[PDB]
Amino acid sequence: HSSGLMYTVGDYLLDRLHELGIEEIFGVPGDYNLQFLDQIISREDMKWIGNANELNASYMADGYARTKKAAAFLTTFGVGELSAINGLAGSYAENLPVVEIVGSPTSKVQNDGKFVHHTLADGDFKHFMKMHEPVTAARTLLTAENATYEIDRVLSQLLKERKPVYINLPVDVAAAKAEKPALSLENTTEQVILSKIEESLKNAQKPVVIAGHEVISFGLEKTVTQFVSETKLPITTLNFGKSAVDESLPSFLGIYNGKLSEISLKNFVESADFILMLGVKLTDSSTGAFTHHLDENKMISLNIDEGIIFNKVVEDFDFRAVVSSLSELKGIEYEGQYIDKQYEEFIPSSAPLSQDRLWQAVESLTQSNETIVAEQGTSFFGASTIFLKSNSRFIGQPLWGSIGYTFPAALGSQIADKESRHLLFIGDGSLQLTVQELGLSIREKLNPICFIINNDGYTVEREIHGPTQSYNDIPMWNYSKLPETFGATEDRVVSKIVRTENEFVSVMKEAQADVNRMYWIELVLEKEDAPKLLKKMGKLFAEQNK
Amino acid sequence: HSSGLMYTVGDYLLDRLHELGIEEIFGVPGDYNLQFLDQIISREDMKWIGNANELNASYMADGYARTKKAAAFLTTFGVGELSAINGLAGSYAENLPVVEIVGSPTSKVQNDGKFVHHTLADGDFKHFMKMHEPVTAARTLLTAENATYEIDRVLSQLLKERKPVYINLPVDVAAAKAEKPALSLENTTEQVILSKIEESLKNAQKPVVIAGHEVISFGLEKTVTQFVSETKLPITTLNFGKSAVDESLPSFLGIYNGKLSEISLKNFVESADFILMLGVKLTDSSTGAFTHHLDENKMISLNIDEGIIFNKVVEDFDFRAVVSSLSELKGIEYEGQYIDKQYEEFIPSSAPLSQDRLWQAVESLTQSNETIVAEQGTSFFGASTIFLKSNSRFIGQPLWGSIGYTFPAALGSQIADKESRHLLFIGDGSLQLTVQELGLSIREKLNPICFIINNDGYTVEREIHGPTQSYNDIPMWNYSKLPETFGATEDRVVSKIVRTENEFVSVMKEAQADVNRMYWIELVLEKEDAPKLLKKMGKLFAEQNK
Ligand SMILES: Cc1ncc(C[n+]2csc(CCOP(=O)(O)OP(=O)(O)O)c2C)c(N)n1
Ligand SMILES: Cc1ncc(C[n+]2csc(CCOP(=O)(O)OP(=O)(O)O)c2C)c(N)n1
Ligand SMILES: [Mg+2]
Ligand SMILES: [Mg+2]
Repeated sequence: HSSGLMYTVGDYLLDRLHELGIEEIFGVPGDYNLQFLDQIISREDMKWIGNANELNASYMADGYARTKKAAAFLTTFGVGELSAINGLAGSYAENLPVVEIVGSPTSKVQNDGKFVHHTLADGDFKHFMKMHEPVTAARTLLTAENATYEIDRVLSQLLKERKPVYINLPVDVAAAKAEKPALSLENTTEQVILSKIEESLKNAQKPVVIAGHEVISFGLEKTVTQFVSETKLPITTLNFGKSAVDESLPSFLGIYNGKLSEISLKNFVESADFILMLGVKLTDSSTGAFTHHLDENKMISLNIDEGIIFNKVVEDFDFRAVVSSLSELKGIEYEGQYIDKQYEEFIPSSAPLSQDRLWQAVESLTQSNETIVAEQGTSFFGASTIFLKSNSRFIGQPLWGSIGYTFPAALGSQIADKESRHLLFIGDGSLQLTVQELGLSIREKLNPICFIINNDGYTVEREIHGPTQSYNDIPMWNYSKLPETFGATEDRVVSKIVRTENEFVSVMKEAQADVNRMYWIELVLEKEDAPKLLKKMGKLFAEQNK
Repeated sequence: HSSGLMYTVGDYLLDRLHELGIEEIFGVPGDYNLQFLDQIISREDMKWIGNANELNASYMADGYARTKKAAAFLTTFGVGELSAINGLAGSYAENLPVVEIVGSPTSKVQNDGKFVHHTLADGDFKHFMKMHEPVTAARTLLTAENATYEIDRVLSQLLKERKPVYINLPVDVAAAKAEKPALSLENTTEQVILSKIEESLKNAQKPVVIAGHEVISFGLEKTVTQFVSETKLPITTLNFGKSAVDESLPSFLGIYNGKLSEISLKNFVESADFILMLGVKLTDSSTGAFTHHLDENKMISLNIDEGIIFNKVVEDFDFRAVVSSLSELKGIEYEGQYIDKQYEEFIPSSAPLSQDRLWQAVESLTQSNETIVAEQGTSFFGASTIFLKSNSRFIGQPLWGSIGYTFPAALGSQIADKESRHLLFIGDGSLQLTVQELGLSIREKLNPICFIINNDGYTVEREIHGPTQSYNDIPMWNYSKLPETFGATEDRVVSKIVRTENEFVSVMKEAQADVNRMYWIELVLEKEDAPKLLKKMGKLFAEQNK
């Protein structure tokens, strides 16, 4: 005790999760996990945060992982885990270190092949773990005898790859005896790679660094930011991995998005005589539909799974090790110019809100130490090109792209870092998939600033195909009235409807000033209105499907 | 004259769905399915009914299948299909004929291994179909060259087993040329079975029939009802398959649920000298936690996959064929007694609503031509033992048991049969998983009667374990205000809060009398209050988890 005044498998697991920095566990109870839940409740250093549904729990855990750099959620066998599998798939796709723990029937029930609830009534308790094979780095069915080694095996894999892992925990196994862990869970080619990077950087007249999502996966953002700061090297990111570095840096160019990039940025990146890519993956939504021009012959790329050193593929290295050794490199100093930064100002008028002006306003009015979360749709494509201020972060999901993700994810990330004010931009159509976590936000007294873009349906879809087709319409809810209906009082959530630029600036400033309440702001915009980037990208998506 | 002088694969699929009796398709759009969606919208013989999310779509299609006897829903590759997989799993477990169509990228994009949205950025477009293997009777990734062959193969499997099937439809393949279908979608073992059943019923002094969920799967309820009506044979069902026969039959005994059965029913079933089981599976929730006593030595059981004739296993037979020939059997009339019908007139008072009184009232007030839908929790436990009136049906999901299922499922079933008044009983905890389909119910102008049991959290869980544990609490929404907030007007949805027995009788009668609006009724019950059946199963589950 600070004042100076049987251990089980459940305790072992929770101890290991604590070691990973996890302070909150998400999910949904079921009879197959209640005993383990008791253990979570009893922890002084860990809080149960129950969700309305499992899909939302999985999304929330993903957002938490993006910020905390590890996460866990708990589901029940079959119905819980299968509800959550799309969330876990997104965590696999975008490489987030999420542990799913699945409570399962007792070892005896499983061995007896009983036709119990949440099964296919065939006596087989292994189907659902098999179904997770493509979306997990490691998976285990625990037994009393295997539990400590298996837990350590799968969580060690979480540490190695920062991809999701899966632990099936039978009821009787969680209560089984265990011994406390004795030890914590925590170079030639790597030195050759570093030497070639050093040589290349010092000989380059116009180097450029491109940072991506795998930097975020490993919590290497501050490391890369420090490296770029010290060396003055020009740096860009894709929108997949936005905020992999601090965007306030004088050498940060903007977001490279293939032919849809700002022209000076495009020209700079594509004329660089050496390119260092750190944790980047080139996807349709992050390359202007594969219209990038990045010359492999002038490139060293480093990824979790492999590196390419001027076309020579290598696999025998640790990504984290190499990236963290970059500031061992001395004497690198870029002495050239970057690109002209446009002056950021927003003066509101009484005009109705438009998409392009909205994102100009958000860019101006966003502060340091904030996290911007932006949903697939007009929100992602608008918010993705805003220059973030110092110590600010971004969460977007351009590879997996599962609409609805951002609402629970924003809440999870907000819980992970309560000192970073979260601003959520989510469309009406996307909010409808995951709205029920409003209850959690109220109960947990979270204070994010949430902007709901009511444009009367699926505007991004209208831009790709069928602008006046009925399937792009959705039932219109009274979005501003949701918090009240879900149990919020005025001292917890402030709700607003905003139609004009003046109203937007007033409410945004009001929200930013008032750090002790959540803001729920319904923005009204025209269905035909799309930000410039999406007007272009919509047609490229359409072309990709021809 | 005085002088003497483009049908496509998408069309083919939709024509086949029409053949199955499907008039509505559920789901959620995405760029990979929008062009196929145009084809649905253009159909005169079926309607697109867009959902808020895909999990709910899959639930809705399941409910539709239970009543319509076939169903389909449409998702987008990766994100849509994985969101829906828990619903499809439930359709597999409880054997409902649901077709999931997944719109996927063009074959060129798939063949090139492009890192496109809704993938793991590994160029592999086959992971998600593989993940469906354990929960689908058949599956296909269509090509232009195999499309009609594969559609017919998988839909023929749906007709054979009445289990869910899966069709991945690439954008370019749906638009590919096709020819209209040339053929329509379509022994001694069976004679021996029928002869042995006939013989056994002739020799029995006290036969009992047990009908189960596979009767519902094949749309054989009327067939079984007719057979039982003609022969006067005693019949029971489990709660798994409730309404597999019409419960208004003179020879219908009630629900057999192991040692939790009503005593005279239990005694009758367990002393029967011959047992004929039709489409039954014995599961924990449907056997009083495996406390049934059904002697295989006195039993012929018929299932879709298997028959057991006095311990002798048979496979080579058509379940539907055999059941449909039962009325051809001769000399099998039952001339004995059944069990006594207890009667008490329900007399309401001003007393606050309690669980056992609630279900007493519902039994007294339920009418012919209704479908009762009951969610896992106190609703299922209470509602499952109500005697249904003539031409009335029941939907519950005791094997898969995915809470939230029943709200979209009730709406889907209600769309499937507009002439059966659906009464939904769903708990507060469960409604929170799937509440967003309230928008669809308003748009489609459905008129179900919905009862939301507000008992301030997960009462069934409190009965299993941890009655005062915080994980059994949920954020309390203002449930009665949901329709207004989701855009309903008073000409569409009537919302009420009900606290007393008098209020309940008044509102239920009011609801039943007003066929032209939807009713949204918040029932207030105490968290500690459980129906008498649950006061028993609560413990049995707890024991099962020891
Ligand atoms: C789970 C899931 N279902 C469907 C899609 C396809 N999809 C992408 S964007 C989009 C529309 C989003 O609309 P909204 O949130 O209203 O954004 P807007 O463009 O109108 O601002 C849809 C349906 C998806 N990406 N994920
Ligand atoms: C998808 C899913 N998650 C979790 C469970 C476990 N579970 C079974 S019943 C139940 C509680 C349902 O509570 P409620 O709907 O409020 O019913 P009641 O209070 O009337 O018992 C839970 C969480 C489940 N069956 N399915
Ligand atoms: Mg919208
Ligand atoms: Mg409840």
